[PDB]
Amino acid sequence: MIKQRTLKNIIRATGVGLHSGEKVYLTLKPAPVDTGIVFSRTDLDPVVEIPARAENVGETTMSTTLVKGDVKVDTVEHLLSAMAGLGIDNAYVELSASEVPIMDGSAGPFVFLIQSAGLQEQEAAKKFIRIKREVSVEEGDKRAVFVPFDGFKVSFEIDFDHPVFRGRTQQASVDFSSTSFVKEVSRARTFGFMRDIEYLRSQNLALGGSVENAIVVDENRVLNEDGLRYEDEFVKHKILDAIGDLYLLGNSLIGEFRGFKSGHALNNQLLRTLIADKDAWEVVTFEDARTAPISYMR
Ligand SMILES: Nc1ccc(C#CC#Cc2ccc(C(=O)N[C@@H](Cc3cnc[nH]3)C(=O)NO)cc2)cc1
Ligand SMILES: [Zn+2]
Ligand SMILES: [Zn+2]
Ligand SMILES: [Zn+2]
Repeated sequence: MIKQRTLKNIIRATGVGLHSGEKVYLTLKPAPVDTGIVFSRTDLDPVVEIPARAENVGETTMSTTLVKGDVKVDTVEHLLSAMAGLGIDNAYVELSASEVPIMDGSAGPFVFLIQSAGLQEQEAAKKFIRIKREVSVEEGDKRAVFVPFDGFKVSFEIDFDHPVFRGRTQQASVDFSSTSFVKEVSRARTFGFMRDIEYLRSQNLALGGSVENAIVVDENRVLNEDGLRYEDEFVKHKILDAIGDLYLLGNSLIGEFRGFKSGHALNNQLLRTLIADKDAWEVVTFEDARTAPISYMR
């Protein structure tokens, strides 16, 4: 059978919050079967735990934020993307502050931490959510869709008209049958438009942001000296973001996500909308791994 997995060891890193600029301690820990991913604010007294589930998502304007009452964990998407890509079912994530460290702006440092901690197979069947019927949400010209697919695929299109984006592909469709999340998606850095970053900074926001953790573009050029890690790094990051947001379903997906200029808000709306309609999905397991359309071989 395809088994659930967790980490073999506890592992740690430090960084700064993108929004807050606040130095933060991060800890990843193994967790028992059927735990899912659980975030814990260890700085608070008492310690506050927030399961990484769609129903716990609060604000989604800049990043995906988990909330429990007045307590938040901000910017969970890049870490969750790594958890999803490596097929980690169960883990505890401890934080000393209200935001996951931005690290290098991608999911790479988290893939690094997870792989370094080691992967532990557990004695329980891994559960998958299979899309049975196409479900969509939109807001204006933005659209997010789940489509049935015998495997796992993420497609995305962005549509920027700024000169800096002219001629760029602005589209990608990744079938993970033959694409490596680690090698071809995970290291895609977040990006920001200079005008927007200036506005945030003017309000004392985005304090942790720098060219060392984000691709910065003005109307016309990429400001980063070294260019891009992937030729299509911008759309690859949108795909990364979607994979992280999608993992709030609590299980790996058998199906396709299609995004069109979509963001965390639409992503979460899509999740809640899917979850609510029981005719559009089912939970499946695989007693024989070679019968599965998906593989988390390592
Ligand atoms: N000298 C100097 C100093 C500081 C800086 C800087 C900076 C920065 C930044 C920044 C802020 C917000 C975002 C963000 O919203 N990115 C989105 C996705 C997204 C949404 N809209 C655009 N992108 C995202 O990846 N969410 O997961 C990303 C980056 C630059 C130069
Ligand atoms: Zn423009
Ligand atoms: Zn992102
Ligand atoms: Zn909703």
